[PDB]
Amino acid sequence: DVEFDALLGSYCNTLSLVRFLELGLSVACVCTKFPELAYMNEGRVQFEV
Amino acid sequence: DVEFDALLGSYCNTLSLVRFLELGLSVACVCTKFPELAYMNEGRVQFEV
Repeated sequence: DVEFDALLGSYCNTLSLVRFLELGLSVACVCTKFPELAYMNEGRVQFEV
Repeated sequence: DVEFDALLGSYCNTLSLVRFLELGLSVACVCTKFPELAYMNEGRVQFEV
């Protein structure tokens, strides 16, 4: 008598990464990284027409 | 805690200046400059058919 229990394969997954600069919705924003946002209070962006 | 509040930008526009001459309306009129319209009394154009 011989009886075994095999393992016939093991399948993994590749997590995928989106950059958000690589997509189309990035046109809709002017991104600038401001490292002092944490140290800030109130931002103003002023207009004259 | 060090804080600030920033002016993050200032935007202006350009008031755009149109000339009656770059138009298609100007084909519907003969335009002449007549600095003495002030001193005129009655102008007349006369026709013969």
